[PDB]
Amino acid sequence: MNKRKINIVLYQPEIAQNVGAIMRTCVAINARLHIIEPLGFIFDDRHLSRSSANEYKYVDCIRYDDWNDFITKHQNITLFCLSRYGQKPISDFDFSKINDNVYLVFGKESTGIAKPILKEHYNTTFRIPMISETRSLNIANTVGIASYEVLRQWDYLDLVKYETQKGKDYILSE
Amino acid sequence: MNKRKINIVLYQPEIAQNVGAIMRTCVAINARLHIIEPLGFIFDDRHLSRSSANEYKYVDCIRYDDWNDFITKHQNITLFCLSRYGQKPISDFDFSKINDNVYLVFGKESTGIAKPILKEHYNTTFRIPMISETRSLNIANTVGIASYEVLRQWDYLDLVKYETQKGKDYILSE
Repeated sequence: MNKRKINIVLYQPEIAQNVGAIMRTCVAINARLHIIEPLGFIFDDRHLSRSSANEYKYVDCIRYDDWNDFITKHQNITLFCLSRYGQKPISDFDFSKINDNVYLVFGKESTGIAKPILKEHYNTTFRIPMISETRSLNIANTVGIASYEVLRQWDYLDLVKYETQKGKDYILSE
Repeated sequence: MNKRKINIVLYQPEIAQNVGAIMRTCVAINARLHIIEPLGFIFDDRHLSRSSANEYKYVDCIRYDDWNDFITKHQNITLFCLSRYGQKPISDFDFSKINDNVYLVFGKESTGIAKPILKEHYNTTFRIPMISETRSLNIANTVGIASYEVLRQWDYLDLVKYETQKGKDYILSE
């Protein structure tokens, strides 16, 4: 059986707009979203509707009281953690070896993931290459870049990869 | 010499927030940003500051009166165009063959790129795989996913791919 599934873990996100955009990405690729309290914003439809393009309503989402709660429920799992100080790009890990849940962990836009977690998981920390250390990407865009690298190595699972003949002879004619 | 450069082309973007986020991505990877009028918003520091995290100030950006203006200045270049109806994923084109400007073209969040452009460039149209056609990603997130696929095939050019020994023995100790 296929047991391959993208799991996105957000460690104490601050910004409603970022969580909303991530929800929209998670719906698009059928990922599971794990959110670890506390949050910097009010978690409801009012604050997540616009940034999620209404995908708040359909996202597969689990909330946890704190890190300990999440770890308690996920014993002996590998976490791939995004850091400024991550050893190498995510494209350098071999995900074709894995037929299981993969967990991509993203921290607060301000200061990333707690140092004790990175230390614990230093061997599976990844970075997104940029021109320098004064540079940054929006956290929502990083969830997309990291997710689609794992998805490429899985041949995009059951996502729709190719245009039908309906599409092509529509554009190359009508 | 290296002539490899990411060029992002935005065809009549509607939303200031999207252009701002793209500017931030362009600065992070040293891409050139080509913007084609008309725009759905006021193009100034006031509307682009927050969404760009102030990267508006440093982005390498060129503006064009319309499509004809852009094409006039870019005769016989290949355009890789994002479409819902794109033939295959961007990871299926071989960019390792190219030592030149690559042009990734993105249309308005509402209705994508003008049909006559897609028809003209149907052979180099790409899609971002998703679970179905009712699904969508934010345009800014698509610029990141597409850019970093080309960058992976170029071994990330001169972006910073690896942590120094300063970083590692900082975390694995201090």
